[PDB]
Amino acid sequence: LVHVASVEKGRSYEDFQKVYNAIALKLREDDEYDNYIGYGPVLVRLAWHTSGTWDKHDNTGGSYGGTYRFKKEFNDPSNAGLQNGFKFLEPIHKEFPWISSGDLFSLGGVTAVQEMQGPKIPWRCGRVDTPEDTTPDNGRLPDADKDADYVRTFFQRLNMNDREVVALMGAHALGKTHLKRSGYEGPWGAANNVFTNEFYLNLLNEDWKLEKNDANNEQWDSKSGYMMLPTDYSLIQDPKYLSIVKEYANDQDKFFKDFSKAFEKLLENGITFPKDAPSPFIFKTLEEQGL
Ligand code: HEM
Repeated sequence: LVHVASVEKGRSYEDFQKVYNAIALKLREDDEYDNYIGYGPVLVRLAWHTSGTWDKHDNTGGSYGGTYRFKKEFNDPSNAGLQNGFKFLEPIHKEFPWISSGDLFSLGGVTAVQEMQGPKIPWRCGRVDTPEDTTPDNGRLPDADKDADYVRTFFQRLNMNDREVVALMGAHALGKTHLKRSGYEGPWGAANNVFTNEFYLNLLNEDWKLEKNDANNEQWDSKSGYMMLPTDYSLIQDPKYLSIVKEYANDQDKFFKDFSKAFEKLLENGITFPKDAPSPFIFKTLEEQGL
């Protein structure tokens, strides 16, 4: 099935910058969430999980249809906690009812990365809501207790290569694991609502110990109070991933550029953009606008 991007009728860059801005202003205002981490990280994760159900083999799932709004997908155990991002976006959608669900979930992620001082992420509009029966089944998002071979094979289904995977995983600088949500507990670093390459630095430089958490799952822990999932740790066990981790630990701009590309790509898998579609938008941050 082909999903052709269809611009919300009559809308242009300024309309979507207004949505961006409303997201960004609420991100600033609603700062208490998650022990003052704020909603940035969970909005990034929402964008990823709504996009990461995609299957390149048959174009099922993906960001286009905004299917997270249906109960099968919002109740996926893999999505536990993302309801907080959805609830955040609800008043945004009420103010701007013309935006599609897929466009809003993906734009939330872009807006969060940028407002957290991450790279600019070009973003294209035109996702169109699809019906409840187009919601992908549970089980397409990745397990965390696995090794590098798992990770590499997993991401082939999203058409991501080693560099794209390692770049995307850098988003694990953000937020934290929550025991009741995933069976893992703890942040990955200190700067968890500012977008930086800290994930890579911590992987290489902390002294990690393989421990069991209070849900009886193994995770890697440091004396600084940070953690890594087994799938995170796999990025330094595998020599191909390790090289790339070292690259990003040593070049913040390179990480930014590669993350931006990979994240846009993730958010756009499955969508066909007509030849005469608008160019991707690059939204100004609130800071850049003086707001
Ligand atoms: C092998 C792939 C991955 C696995 C197994 C994985 C697993 C996890 C787990 C278990 C959590 C903790 C959920 C919780 O307890 O709240 C988490 C959080 C998160 N992940 Fe992933 N993840 C992967 C890839 C990614 C990618 C590709 C991105 C986005 C580019 C991403 C962004 C996030 C963010 C931002 C959080 C923090 C959420 C919060 O603080 O609420 N993850 N991930």
